[PDB]
Amino acid sequence: ATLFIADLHLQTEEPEITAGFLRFLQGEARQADALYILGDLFEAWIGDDDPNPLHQQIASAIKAVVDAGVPCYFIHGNRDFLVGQRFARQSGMILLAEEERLDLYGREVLIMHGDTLCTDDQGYLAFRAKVHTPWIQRLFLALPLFIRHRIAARMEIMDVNPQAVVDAMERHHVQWLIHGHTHRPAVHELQANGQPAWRVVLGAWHSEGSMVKVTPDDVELIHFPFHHH
Amino acid sequence: ATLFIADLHLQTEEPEITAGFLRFLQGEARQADALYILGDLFEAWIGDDDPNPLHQQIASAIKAVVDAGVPCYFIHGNRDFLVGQRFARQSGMILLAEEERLDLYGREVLIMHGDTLCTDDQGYLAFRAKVHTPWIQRLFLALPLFIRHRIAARMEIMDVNPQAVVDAMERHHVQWLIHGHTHRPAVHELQANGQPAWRVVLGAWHSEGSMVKVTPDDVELIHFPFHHH
Ligand SMILES: Cc1cc(C#N)nc(N2CCN(S(=O)(=O)c3ccc(NC(=O)c4cc(CN5CC(CN)C5)ccc4N(C)S(C)(=O)=O)cc3)CC2)n1
Ligand SMILES: Cc1cc(C#N)nc(N2CCN(S(=O)(=O)c3ccc(NC(=O)c4cc(CN5CC(CN)C5)ccc4N(C)S(C)(=O)=O)cc3)CC2)n1
Ligand SMILES: [Mn+2]
Ligand SMILES: [Mn+2]
Ligand SMILES: [Mn+2]
Ligand SMILES: [Mn+2]
Repeated sequence: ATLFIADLHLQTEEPEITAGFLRFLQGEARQADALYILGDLFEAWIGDDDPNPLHQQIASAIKAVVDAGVPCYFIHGNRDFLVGQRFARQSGMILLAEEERLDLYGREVLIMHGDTLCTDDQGYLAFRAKVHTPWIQRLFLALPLFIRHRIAARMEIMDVNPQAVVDAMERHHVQWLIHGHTHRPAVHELQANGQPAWRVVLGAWHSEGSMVKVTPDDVELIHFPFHHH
Repeated sequence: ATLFIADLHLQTEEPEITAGFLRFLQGEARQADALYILGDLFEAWIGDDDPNPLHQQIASAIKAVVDAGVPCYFIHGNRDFLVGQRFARQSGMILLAEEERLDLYGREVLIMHGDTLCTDDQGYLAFRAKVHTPWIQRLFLALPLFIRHRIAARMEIMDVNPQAVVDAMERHHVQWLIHGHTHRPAVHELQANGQPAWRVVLGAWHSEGSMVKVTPDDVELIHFPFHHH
């Protein structure tokens, strides 16, 4: 049971989601082989030096799971691309690249956030290009926190381009893609590498949580309500 | 692990779905405590005397699960309201009423197909009234098969009315509703009986299968692709 979650959008204004996530980490995650968070863990991020107490509660909760012997990994989303090595160290999470090919019990699965598949939004992709330029990140991060805050203040999700999906799955020569970003949880069948292929999409956390569970024989998208209190 | 499925729409034209369902019965269902099929098992039904070979393949498959010690139950959908005691006997399924209150490990859950919640479609509800009138059923069933076939030949699903949902859950004084019909798989939070309540909606089988799994502590909506061949 390797688990994948994404699009939690954690924030001070939404304690119910935080509580749901902690319940998950304390419970489900402990039994897993591993946990991958495929981005948008946080609703926003202006750097690891944010003293926001939510960041340390979450880091602790995740580190307790790493310490229990369950490795956690993180791929950045569009919201939390500035999560850095200091958060990694406090949470014990390992930071991965924007695309990764896993070998899950012999099954080869491409994981990403999914925003890069959304090639029909020039708007977003121009933005992403800039905020992913390292010197623009280093610049922003060197501003005083209170100014980073002011900047962020001012600041419908386009769905994936079908071709971009195929291309990605072909580049990795894979039959399996898990991603988030779009907040449209679903299982999709398609063709890639001349064969049947599946794109499994995670949901955002608000009413419910969602995960993907990958076992030797099965791949399941699971929704769960926040009922267990 | 009590399981709920619905909206399979089984038919000769869709062998892939049949194969997916058989895989499920041979696999997942065997480990369950029980299986509830909440309607639209079949795309159509003109009476238990249909010699359609698909009907006997399915009856056998389900009966093998009943025989393995896993009780199967059926609530009619809008498509297969004419499933009768002869199919029940051949499949070993027990036929339930349009609404049922289960006690699942101390948790009280209302199950139905869901069509009765769709009170905004007069069209459909007028139709349903008539085709559920026993003498209109007895009439239709007494016509020669070939004429039933001719009749069926000529023959967007409206979503649930939010109030009808509340009313149903209030009538049964329940915090949990599982249903199908709408083909919009999801978990929904609402208020009923002055408290948090959840409506869990199953999906139709085409790309994927879906189930709801109810355990002592958890209620999960699960999508799964047809990958395991
Ligand atoms: C390195 C650096 C520099 C500067 C500066 N200087 N600022 C930062 N921020 C750090 C991150 N924070 S943040 O966490 O608060 C954040 C804020 C907004 C987004 N925006 C998008 O991701 C985004 C954006 C668009 C397109 N932009 C064009 C149009 C603007 N006119 C819209 C469309 C959709 C979106 N997403 C789908 S969406 C709908 O989820 O937001 C992302 C992160 C803000 C400051 N970083
Ligand atoms: C007892 C008896 C008598 C007679 C007669 N004599 N016929 C039968 N049939 C047995 C069942 N078969 S069936 O299995 O082939 C079947 C066919 C159609 C439906 N129709 C609906 O369920 C239905 C219908 C509408 C509304 N009707 C009004 C409008 C018609 N002008 C549309 C809207 C939506 C629908 N559903 C959501 S939908 C979109 O899924 O179909 C159901 C079962 C047909 C014969 N039974
Ligand atoms: Mn998101
Ligand atoms: Mn995103
Ligand atoms: Mn249906
Ligand atoms: Mn139906």
